Amino acid sequence: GSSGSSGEKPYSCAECKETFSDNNRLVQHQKMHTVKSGPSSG
Ligand SMILES: [Zn+2]
Repeated sequence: GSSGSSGEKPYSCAECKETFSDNNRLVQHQKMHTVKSGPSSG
């Protein structure tokens, strides 16, 4: 019962290797990679 490397999705990321059952999630995740507002959290 987790969210990662579990199941096959039509939306995959060739950058971080993340899956997204829904495009919407991927779309927002794509841009999330290029952020120029605030620094990481750590
Ligand atoms: Zn990604």
